[PDB]
Amino acid sequence: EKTNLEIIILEGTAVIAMFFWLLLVIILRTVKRANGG
Amino acid sequence: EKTNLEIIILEGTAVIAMFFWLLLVIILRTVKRANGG
Amino acid sequence: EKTNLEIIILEGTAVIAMFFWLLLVIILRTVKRANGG
Repeated sequence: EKTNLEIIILEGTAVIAMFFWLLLVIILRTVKRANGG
Repeated sequence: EKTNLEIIILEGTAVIAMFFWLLLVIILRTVKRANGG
Repeated sequence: EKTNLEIIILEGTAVIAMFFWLLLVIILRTVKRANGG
């Protein structure tokens, strides 16, 4: 019943921290893939 | 050793709740992008 | 304060186990989509 609390902070921080990563990942990839002509 | 249990419900609910979201997200986008001609 | 520890193993194993899956998923799709000419 208590663990649930962690499930909320984990479920959110999970999909959250992920998006944050996949975000800077797409940006870094979008940039590196823009140094060409 | 016990926390693991939560890791199973979290690991699953994590990738699960995620797909569920990205799912209704692609559907809502696929629909809104289908109201045109 | 302690739960955090699990948040580290969960947050990582979360985005980790995920990539691992989406990985073998893209590979299987990349392969099946390579048996053609």
